[PDB]
Amino acid sequence: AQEEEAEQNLSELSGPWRTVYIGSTNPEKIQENGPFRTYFRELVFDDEKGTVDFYFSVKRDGKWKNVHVKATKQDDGTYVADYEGQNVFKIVSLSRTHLVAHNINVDKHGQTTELTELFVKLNVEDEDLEKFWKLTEDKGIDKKNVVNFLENENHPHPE
Amino acid sequence: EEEAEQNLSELSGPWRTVYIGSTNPEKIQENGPFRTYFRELVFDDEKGTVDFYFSVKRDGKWKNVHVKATKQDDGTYVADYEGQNVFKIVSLSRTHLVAHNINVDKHGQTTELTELFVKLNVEDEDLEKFWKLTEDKGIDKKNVVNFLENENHPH
Ligand SMILES: C=C[C@H](C)CCCC(C)(C)O
Ligand SMILES: C=C[C@@H](O)CCCCC
Repeated sequence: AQEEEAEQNLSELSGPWRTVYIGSTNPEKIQENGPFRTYFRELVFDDEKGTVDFYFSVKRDGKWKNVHVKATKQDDGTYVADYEGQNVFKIVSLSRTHLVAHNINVDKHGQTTELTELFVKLNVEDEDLEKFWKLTEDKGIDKKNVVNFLENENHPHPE
Repeated sequence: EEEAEQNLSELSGPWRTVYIGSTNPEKIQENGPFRTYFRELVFDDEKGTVDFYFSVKRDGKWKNVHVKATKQDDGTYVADYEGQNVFKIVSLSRTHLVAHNINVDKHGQTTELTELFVKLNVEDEDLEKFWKLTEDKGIDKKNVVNFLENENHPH
């Protein structure tokens, strides 16, 4: 018998995530205009379908692009996805606030690049949201006069 | 199992805007002066100040702004930005900030705003795990990009 099945419940970790660091065996991939110079926005984990949806932004040819990638889990425990080639992604460390991952990418020219990354989650607690809504109500502010800055197209550019 | 000692200055660092509400919608609409995307906050217990770093779009473009608020005896803070402001912290912890701001502009018009901000926390052990994995893969330190500081200092 090899290893045994892993009880996986990551649905909980879905939400807004941000890129902290990304390292690469090939600097070109993460330098300005590189395909893996990715600013994460959101991650959605589905435990039933065994997938992870990645939502991030990348600058290409002087233009900003919003990308959506779907990764599928394997018996291996790793995830596979198509993006600037084929990718095999492993979650090395994971908690309610951080994710440390390792990714192997093989581009259309058979070139292999290994990347490491650290992402952090932007956690918004129910207790704090309640405090905000009560205060907002106390000041007579209408719900329609509240702006969501976490999920909004019009935002600053990191570069 | 250990946690850093609690210090007001320990709250300093990258912060992000979640929600901002206004009694006057125009102040937070596109090109409004209070449609502020936070970058960093620096708290100074000694001086009784809070330095705000944020970005706001004006005339079609993003501007990086810095504002220094000074604490009063009653615990509230005062700051100069698009008129006079009196800022009150309603709730504050290692991960969140809920505040109420009263603004009176150059025309004597009063606007009250509410906001919810969250801190981006990067733990020591998580950074160590990242660097260990990075060295395990033979990746040179110069081949690592800090995305967080890029977002904290946009253009
Ligand atoms: C360490 C992660 C790299 C930087 C991004 C890979 C994202 C994916 C899943 C689309 O291949
Ligand atoms: C006066 C300083 C500003 O950063 C206050 C922003 C208040 C948002 C509710």
